[PDB]
Amino acid sequence: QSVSRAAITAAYRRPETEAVSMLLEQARLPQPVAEQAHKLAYQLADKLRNQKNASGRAGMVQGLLQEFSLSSQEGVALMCLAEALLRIPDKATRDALIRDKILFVNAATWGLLFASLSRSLNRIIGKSGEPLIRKGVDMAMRLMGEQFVTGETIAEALANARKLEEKGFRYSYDMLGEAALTAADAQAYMVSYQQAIHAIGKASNGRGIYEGPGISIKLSALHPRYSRAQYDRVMEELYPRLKSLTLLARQYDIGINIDAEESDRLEISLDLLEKLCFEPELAGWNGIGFVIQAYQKRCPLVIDYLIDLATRSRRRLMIRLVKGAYWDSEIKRAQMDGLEGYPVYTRKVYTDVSYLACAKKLLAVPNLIYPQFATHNAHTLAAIYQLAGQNYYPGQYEFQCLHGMGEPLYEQVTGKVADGKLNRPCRIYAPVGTHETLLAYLVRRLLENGANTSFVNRIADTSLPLDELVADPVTAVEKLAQQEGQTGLPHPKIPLPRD
Ligand SMILES: Cc1cc2nc3c(=O)[nH]c(=O)nc-3n(C[C@H](O)[C@H](O)[C@H](O)COP(=O)(O)OP(=O)(O)OC[C@H]3O[C@@H](n4cnc5c(N)ncnc54)[C@H](O)[C@@H]3O)c2cc1C
Repeated sequence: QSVSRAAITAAYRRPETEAVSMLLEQARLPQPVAEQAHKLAYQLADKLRNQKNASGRAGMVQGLLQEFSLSSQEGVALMCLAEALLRIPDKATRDALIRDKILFVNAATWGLLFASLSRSLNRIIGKSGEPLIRKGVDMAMRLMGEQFVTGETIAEALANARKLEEKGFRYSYDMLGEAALTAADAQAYMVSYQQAIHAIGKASNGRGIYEGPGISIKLSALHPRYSRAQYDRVMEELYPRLKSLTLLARQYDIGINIDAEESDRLEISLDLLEKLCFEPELAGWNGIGFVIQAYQKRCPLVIDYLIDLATRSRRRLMIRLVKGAYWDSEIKRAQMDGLEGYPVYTRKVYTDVSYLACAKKLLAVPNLIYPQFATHNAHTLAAIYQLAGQNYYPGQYEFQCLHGMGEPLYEQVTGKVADGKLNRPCRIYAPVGTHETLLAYLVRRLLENGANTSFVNRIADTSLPLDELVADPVTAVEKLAQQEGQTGLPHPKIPLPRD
């Protein structure tokens, strides 16, 4: 192994105290930068929460819960009466009714401002059995999944691109589908990716890899049973498909991004990337993209490897820095394999520290890397905005977000400074497909949106103060260290697998 590759292997399951301790000073924002990041993060998060005046309205609500000393159920019933009184057309009639004589239809709506289904479920299940549950799972998947899908076909998705592209957004299209089980499956995914590249490239129409749309692909879609595939067959069979797609993307001058999947496939994806970057037909072209996951202990070591690879292959790599989408499965997998540790962090704040440390490493080498900072977290965004320094230029970096999740944050970000935006570009990850391809992606979105550790979940909790929401992760880690006795202890509820 090379020096940078050997270091990656050594860090695979590095103990968490050691890994967090090493990243802390690399992630620490200088005090004036930290202060600017805090103010911007607070600002962004405030406008998020309080679009349509969510907090101010809630404030006026609780204020009247005090003056009259009433309960929540008491307040709602009062509003229903108040609403019915305001529907009396003439004020003299309304006042005379209040003075002399002294319904809940919209009580549910007012309640938003302030059991027997188990019987129906037990009854329905026993009668209809597994085929019923199977349809309900399919129906729920489609209904919850619609918000995350941009179109059923690439033509439909592309036809919708102008609205946000004219506001300064960019796109990366993903033909949904992954973990091909059979040779036919992987062949179908290959054809779907090829069709998409032709369509995206014609829409791009020469706009290039920065301003114009690109495509995102999953290696597991291009090789049957990728999860256990051996190096020899991957190089013989997957790599020609990856090369073919990348050459076609180059002909249209669109970016082609290799998504990151489960941690035990990191090594083989680096081998594929290494071979790809030295193809003569890709010489002098900078459209190859690659995702790295900051929740992995190997991430900073992968960056050192990628920096060396960009130098040796004489290109600028497009690198999407993410936290990671597979955390729940990674924990379970490691616990089942009984190894020495985890390949991912076990406290969410450590992943945040890793992301900031990695972001600094990426921003330091603008000749070698175009960083693409994927996040829906207002603090993460504000930190990167300050860490990138004075004198932004469009080709320095971009943000990225998922369709159906990013819009309210990035509406403050992409666009003109005169319109109150930050004037930084954001590329929207745009899934494309029908219900038959949606399941795995939707499940990962449910885990992301439903976790009480997720920014998108915490910002919707109006009982959590803004300052806690955008708290600096390095300071959070030091506070834990002072309380617990050392830096970087694992999550108390996630012991090592051999325990
Ligand atoms: C445009 C885009 C493309 C992406 N592409 C990929 C990809 O190819 N591969 C991939 O794996 N991910 C990818 N992601 C990331 C993933 O889908 C989530 O969107 C992302 O991790 C959420 O981070 P956030 O900063 O928006 O949220 P935050 O809420 O600040 O962070 C949430 C993340 O913290 C991590 N986490 C949660 N709990 C713990 C814990 N107890 N210990 C340690 N870490 C924890 C998880 O990574 C979780 O997603 C992409 C994201 C975007 C926006």
